[PDB]
Amino acid sequence: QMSILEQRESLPIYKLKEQLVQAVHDNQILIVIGETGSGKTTQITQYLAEAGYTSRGKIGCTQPRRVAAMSVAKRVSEEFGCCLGQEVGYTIRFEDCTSPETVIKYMTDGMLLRECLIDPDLTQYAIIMLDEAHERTIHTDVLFGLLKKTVQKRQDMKLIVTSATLDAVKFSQYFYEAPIFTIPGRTYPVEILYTKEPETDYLDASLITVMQIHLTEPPGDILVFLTGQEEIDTACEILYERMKSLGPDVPELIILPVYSALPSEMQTRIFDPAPPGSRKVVIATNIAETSLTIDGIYYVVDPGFVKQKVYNSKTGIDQLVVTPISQAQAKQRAGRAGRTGPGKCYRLYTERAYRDEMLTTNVPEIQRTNLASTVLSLKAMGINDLLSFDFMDAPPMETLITAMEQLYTLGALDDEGLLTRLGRRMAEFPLEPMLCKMLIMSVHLGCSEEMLTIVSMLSVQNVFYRPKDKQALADQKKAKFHQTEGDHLTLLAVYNSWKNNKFSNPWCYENFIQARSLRRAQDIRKQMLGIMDRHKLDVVSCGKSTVRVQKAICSGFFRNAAKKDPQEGYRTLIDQQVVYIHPSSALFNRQPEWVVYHELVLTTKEYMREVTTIDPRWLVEFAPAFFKVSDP
Ligand SMILES: Nc1ncnc2c1ncn2[C@@H]1O[C@H](COP(=O)(O)OP(=O)(O)O)[C@@H](O)[C@H]1O
Ligand SMILES: [Mg+2]
Repeated sequence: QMSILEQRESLPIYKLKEQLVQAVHDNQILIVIGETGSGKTTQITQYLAEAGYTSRGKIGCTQPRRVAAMSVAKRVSEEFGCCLGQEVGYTIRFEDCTSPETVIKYMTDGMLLRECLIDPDLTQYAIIMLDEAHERTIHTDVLFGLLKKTVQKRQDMKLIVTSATLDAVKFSQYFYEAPIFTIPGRTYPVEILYTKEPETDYLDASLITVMQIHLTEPPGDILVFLTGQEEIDTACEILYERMKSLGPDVPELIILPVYSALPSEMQTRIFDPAPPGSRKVVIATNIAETSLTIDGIYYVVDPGFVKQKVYNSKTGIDQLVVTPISQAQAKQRAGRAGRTGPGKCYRLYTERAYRDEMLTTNVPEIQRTNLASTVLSLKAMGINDLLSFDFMDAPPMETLITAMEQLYTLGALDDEGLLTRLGRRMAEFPLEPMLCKMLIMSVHLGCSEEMLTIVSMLSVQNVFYRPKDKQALADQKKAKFHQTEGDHLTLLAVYNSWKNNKFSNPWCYENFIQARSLRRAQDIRKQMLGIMDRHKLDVVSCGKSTVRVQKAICSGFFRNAAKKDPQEGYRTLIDQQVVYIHPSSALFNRQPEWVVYHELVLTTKEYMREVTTIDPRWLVEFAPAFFKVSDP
């Protein structure tokens, strides 16, 4: 098959096209409600560009995730009839696919937030579309407050807020009782199937269900909800092996992973219809709940888990953890099987577990995460009265205080809670405050050439290639890069030996390093170097004096200091928690007295990820505010 125009005119939103453009015309702020797949993200931009709003400025539309922003900009450029990056483009952290021609721009919420820092009145935009607002992320909640302020100054601007939920009433009341525009649409019955007893391994259960659906259920594609990439990559390998084990007579199952770090060629495959006699299985994360819309899906497999940030209010530390979904999310997952016809949802949990063991809705991200980055962004925009900031769902006053005192000990805020030269310099980088700090400190410590590489290597995933077939051999290849001082300097050694071997792809194959990842680090480095140069921050090498690198790391990650326990593992300096060096660490067979880790990862044990050896003396030297027992 059907032409792009026929596909576009088949969408539920098409029936309300003229009435939608008139509503935008008549109202400064409009709340748009419609079920997922009605065409809000992809058509609202196009309708208003056609109405002529692009003559006044850009039409910007936020997306919560990378794959969402890239996919919708690719589709909309095919529908618009242009090059991707020309009239229609996207902006993600470290990838700006826009140009002087761009009139429709899809960007992550974090990217629009970074634009507010530079231009608080968003004068470049005629229309701001806060999309997928029901997902309620820190960046979305921050953008509501910022745009509430913008709408007052910019009388010419148009603000469209979308929702796939009746949480539109809260958004309407928030935005001066703004009108609500409803896109009616057909929702079909979904047969919800629960397990009689819980499952030991939800991964196994998902695979068994997928094969049972594929072999015994009428045609329709399958959507599987998993928690991350490692888990998705594994599920795909086993499913492929298991399907191969059935023999050549068996009908084809097209196994399609979906996650943030996916090559764009892999991203387009998930939207192609299956050939006749074949079936698709899309193995995705919670991106597939609302952000991505795949046609032909009639079956959903739901293990009931999601990876989400949990916060400790006492210690001020947040962490990504695998927890059950809210009841609202279970309904969203099930609904994906009832978009184009009746479907089935296989819940890999009991009816009792749904009814009792599940929260109605989850707590907004702003009330279950560390606010240091948020507070730093707000202080950089001149927003010092944090109590005066109009949040839709206010974080606890204790959290805003915790966030303030952390930036203080970092040296971003002074005694009067105002930004310092450090804080200002830190705010110029799209990185988390502990990463900014160590980059700005490396300028003073004379190792910014090294820190630019380390910050970049830490901003990429999957640096080392470790196939399931060649695991022992991979580990032998990785050990050749192992530095006595730790993981951060091992990451610098990988990049420098790649650079010295003239950025060779065959060198990467030989050494089991992932060339795509080093090429991404090189790109991030080029961009970070650009900021240093604009702000005249000196780029100096430490030569062989790598202790300077260690001091710089410590100056930013002192909160993550740990001491070796004489019996088992390490005890964190902050809450005296038992933490462990992971078997993949350069320090695994040389565990020092004191370390600093990049992040904590919860698997079987609480593991420290990216560990560097420190002198405990540096804690007093680089974080003196962070101490008690200071007088007689
Ligand atoms: N790359 C893509 N990204 C997003 N949607 C796509 C893509 N390719 C095709 N589509 C189609 O676009 C249609 C319209 O969806 P969309 O505008 O995202 O709706 P809504 O925002 O209301 O959920 C969907 O039916 C989907 O299959
Ligand atoms: Mg959408």
